[PDB]
Amino acid sequence: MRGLSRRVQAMKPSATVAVNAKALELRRQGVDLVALTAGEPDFDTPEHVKEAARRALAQGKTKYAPPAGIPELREALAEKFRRENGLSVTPEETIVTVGGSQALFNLFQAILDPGDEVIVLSPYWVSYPEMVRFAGGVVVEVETLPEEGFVPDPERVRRAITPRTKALVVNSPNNPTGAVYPKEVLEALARLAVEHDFYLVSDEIYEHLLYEGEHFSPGRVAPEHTLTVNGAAKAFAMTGWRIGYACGPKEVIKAMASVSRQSTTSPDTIAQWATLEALTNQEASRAFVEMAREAYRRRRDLLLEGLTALGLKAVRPSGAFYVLMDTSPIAPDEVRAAERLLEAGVAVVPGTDFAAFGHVRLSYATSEENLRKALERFARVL
Amino acid sequence: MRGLSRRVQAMKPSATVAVNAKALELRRQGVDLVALTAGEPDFDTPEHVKEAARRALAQGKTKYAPPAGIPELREALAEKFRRENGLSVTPEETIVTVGGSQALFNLFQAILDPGDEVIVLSPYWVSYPEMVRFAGGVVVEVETLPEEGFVPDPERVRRAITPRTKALVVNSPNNPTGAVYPKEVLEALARLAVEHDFYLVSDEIYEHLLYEGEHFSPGRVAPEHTLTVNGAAKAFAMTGWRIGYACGPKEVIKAMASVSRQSTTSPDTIAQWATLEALTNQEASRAFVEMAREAYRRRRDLLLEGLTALGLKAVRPSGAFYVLMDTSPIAPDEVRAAERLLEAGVAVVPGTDFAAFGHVRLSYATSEENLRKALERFARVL
Ligand SMILES: Cc1ncc(COP(=O)(O)O)c(CN[C@@H](CC(=O)O)C(=O)O)c1O
Ligand SMILES: Cc1ncc(COP(=O)(O)O)c(CN[C@@H](CC(=O)O)C(=O)O)c1O
Repeated sequence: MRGLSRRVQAMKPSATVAVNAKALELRRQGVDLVALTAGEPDFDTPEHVKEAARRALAQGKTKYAPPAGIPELREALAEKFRRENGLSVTPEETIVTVGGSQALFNLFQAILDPGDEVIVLSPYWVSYPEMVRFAGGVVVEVETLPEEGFVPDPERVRRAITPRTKALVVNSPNNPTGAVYPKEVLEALARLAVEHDFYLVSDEIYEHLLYEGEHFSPGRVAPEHTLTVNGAAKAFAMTGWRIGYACGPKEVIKAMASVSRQSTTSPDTIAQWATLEALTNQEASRAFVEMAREAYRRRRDLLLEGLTALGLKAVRPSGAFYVLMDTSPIAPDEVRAAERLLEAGVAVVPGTDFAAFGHVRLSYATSEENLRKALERFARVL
Repeated sequence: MRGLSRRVQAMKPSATVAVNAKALELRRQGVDLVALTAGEPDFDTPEHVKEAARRALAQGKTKYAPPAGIPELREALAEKFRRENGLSVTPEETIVTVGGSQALFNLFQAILDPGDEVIVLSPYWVSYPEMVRFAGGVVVEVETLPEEGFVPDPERVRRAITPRTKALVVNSPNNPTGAVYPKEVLEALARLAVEHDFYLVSDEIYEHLLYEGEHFSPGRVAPEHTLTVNGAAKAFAMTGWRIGYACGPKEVIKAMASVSRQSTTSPDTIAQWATLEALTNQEASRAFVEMAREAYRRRRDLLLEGLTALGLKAVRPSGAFYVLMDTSPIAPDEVRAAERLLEAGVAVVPGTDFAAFGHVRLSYATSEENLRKALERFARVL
């Protein structure tokens, strides 16, 4: 007979894309609308990357690549994790995927069985629960508080661990909070994975957008249980290039590669050779990370001063380019707050799907002029 | 707690990997061996397509695209399916995917519920059975015969249908047979679909590499039951660009896009604009296609005369760029034959995984000088 599978029918939308869409329906239809949505840098990919791409095009590098990625990228990846993150990884333990999104999707398919519990910390990125449910697993949430700086307490994590616990997902720097978890917390969370035998999944894609504090990889402390997910998307503004990477135990990496062969075969060969340039032309890429980071700090400090002056509450971020704002003064519910803000002229993402109620997500990957218009209209809706 | 998923533990090992671990150790030896194992054109991506990618870079089209593909590509796709295939689809009934591979994966993931049966025709492309068993479905293989020219008998297909049949996959021009299905046969298969109510999955990625016959799309006959898969891979020598596309009922096409967001998000943006060039610039593309098709023709006949001349049987191909040669004179089986050929300095793919037993797959997408060099070496083992 005909009809769609249950697994695809049970899946809910994503406001993180349903808002950016809508904004354009209305903005392509006119209307001065300031957007504070968006999960990508306003910057365009560094020029040294664009040329590495053109060189590949000219060298005729347009052929099929191995499901785990070109050998050269896999070697530059091991070197990246080793020097930047201090992870003892060989090239066999690295994999190139179609964005970090696919590094998370292929992992869940190669590790989850129906009924397997996955602990996700709220607020969390919209896709985590969806990627878990699609694979057959069940989502176990463990809340982190605004008054804790949105930093999880391993005690509370420990209390969620049942015998069905297959994986734990940690993401630092975090979306949507903007929190940077300290070495001790990530280290405590890894100990728990080693003691209660489960996988620790670490999404570190915002690694280089760090203002204060330092980035730590829990993989140092638990290499046989940790799968470190990352990608070129946030760091070098290559969102549309679809290039992510992950490292972990040889058996899980090889299982993730099998799924790839089955699905995408392997990531676009041009984008791979271009990413090799971002990882191996250190002095030109660093100047890129430095430029963007100072421009994001400036954007953050300016947003925060204006929020505080308007009487709005928001926990100060240390990474990423997101801000969770308590919509308490605007409306009795984040969904209603967004409605009122949209009328007022500003697009923003409701925190309902992030299991961040009474909150909204503002992104500062836009110019300081737009941030001012938004602080202007926020003062209008009051 | 830890360990891989049931679906990954249950994947069947590859036999082509056993031979294509033995080749590379003759290669690492330094042994000069030509390879008729090519699953991709030998021609590079035409300059107009390359220019387009260079322009998209310069235009700074390096950001997120819709999960279903850029609006501009779905419009052209709608146009390509109508003008080139007789399929009356709308841009809403089209989808851009990371290769033709992903169009097929997302599909089985959007229609198969555990236990659902999918009828496959053998010899079959290695990945079909694997993608069906990954969504919990079961493979029901029906055999197409050499004595019958690898064209499916609708009656033999009608007998395998049960109340649990959800899909049927036809592939014409075929991999690995090269056969092209006559309009009459394709209509009979699309009558079964409509009659017993089930999806018909038609893989047409080898559409323009046809040397004799006429390419018919059964979707033209059973529009509500057919999902048509295609790609830029073979036609425009764009295998490493990773672009594919499909068309079918809006219900399935919408579910497939749901599976994309939660996994790959959307295919590379640069590679999407290049495809828009290959598809809209009809004058330049038509020229690459006809020039290449004529190259394949000459190379095919070059091969076919030699085998007959050597007494090696192979059912003459009318599409794609593959040949199935009966390996009885070489050795007791496909695998033993292939290893025996490796020692004579040729590298071929065993039909084992294709469920083309006793046969070996040759690929004529390589120079004519290598075709003559392979031909001489065969003779040596005969
Ligand atoms: C926390 C987190 N992890 C992974 C990704 C996926 O990145 P790639 O697939 O692009 O490499 C993201 C990405 N993106 C934005 C926009 C979106 O909805 O994808 C966001 O989360 O707002 C994030 O954060
Ligand atoms: C019949 C058939 N359908 C789909 C594909 C895959 O297409 P793309 O991902 O390239 O667009 C194939 C393709 N290709 C080769 C090599 C491979 O592993 O992708 C093959 O089948 O041997 C075929 O035949």
